[PDB]
Amino acid sequence: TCPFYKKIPGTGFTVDAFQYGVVEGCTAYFLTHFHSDHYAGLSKHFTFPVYCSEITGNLLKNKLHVQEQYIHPLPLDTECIVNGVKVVLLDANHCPGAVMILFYLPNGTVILHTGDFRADPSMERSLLADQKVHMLYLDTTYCSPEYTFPSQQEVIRFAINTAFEAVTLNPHALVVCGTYSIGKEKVFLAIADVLGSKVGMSQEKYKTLQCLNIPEINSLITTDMCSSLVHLLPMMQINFKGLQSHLKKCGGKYNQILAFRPTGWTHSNKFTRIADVIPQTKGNISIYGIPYSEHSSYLEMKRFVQWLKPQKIIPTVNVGTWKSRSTMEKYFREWKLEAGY
Ligand code: NI
Repeated sequence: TCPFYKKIPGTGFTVDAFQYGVVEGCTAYFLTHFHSDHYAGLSKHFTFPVYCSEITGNLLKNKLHVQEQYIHPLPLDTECIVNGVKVVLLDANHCPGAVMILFYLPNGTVILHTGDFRADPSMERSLLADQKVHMLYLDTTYCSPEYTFPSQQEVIRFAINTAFEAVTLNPHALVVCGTYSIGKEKVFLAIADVLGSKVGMSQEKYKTLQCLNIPEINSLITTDMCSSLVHLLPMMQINFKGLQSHLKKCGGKYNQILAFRPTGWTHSNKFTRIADVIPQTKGNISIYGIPYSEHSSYLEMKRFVQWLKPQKIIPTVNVGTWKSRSTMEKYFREWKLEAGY
């Protein structure tokens, strides 16, 4: 049965609620982004209206074979009417095609559902600025002050400089980047660009990337591994055994691997600066864990909420334990008292 925090009151709407069968009284199902915990349940047999971004709708059609007649893509930053309710989709600064949803309820309440997001000051100048929000359904993934990480830009600087140094020192080194879902494409695209290479990957991953409207993509990715010195692999294969095996397969073209695992947060964040990150090494294989996050840090989340001044907050992440719920509720009260709303 669908949890309350996926239901939008005063409407026929649910958000990211595809794994509960037919939800009683749901007339339209919204999907914020194409990550499996959120799309779980969709397939070619789905026959209710799905509302989403253009990019999300490309993925639904091509990867999950959802029939076109039930996909309703909406433009961003545009007031649209769905089953008689005004809605707007806003960029969530998460993975490609990820949105936040503004609902303008018939009785005058305004509700923001962030989906998954990485809050940014740039959001303070979208259509959010123009009216009051009463209820906020918030991505609280990293809602605790221990969760600090660098900007995306510092993390990509570190990766580019690391890769460029290594390959310039040894032109027979291969760079490998791990992936398991869409998101974090900048990691592998920036490394390939500095090295003057295309990124090589499986046919299934190339298919996924071709749905994302990234400019000049035919110029940056390929399925011809032999012509590429930056290879993408499943995140599970980013370990010494899996990488030793891969290196075998390249037929003596390469004699060293430098690999990157983009994680979100890891406890080496509470001690070490990005400048100071070092790899795990075994033989001719090294592995860097880099803290490339597509969710808000604690400080970014705090700033956004203190800007928005919602009357009520509903967390959507970490809701399963009383200890987490109590922690989060204590931070929301602090933020409210400090800012004065
Ligand atoms: Ni996500």
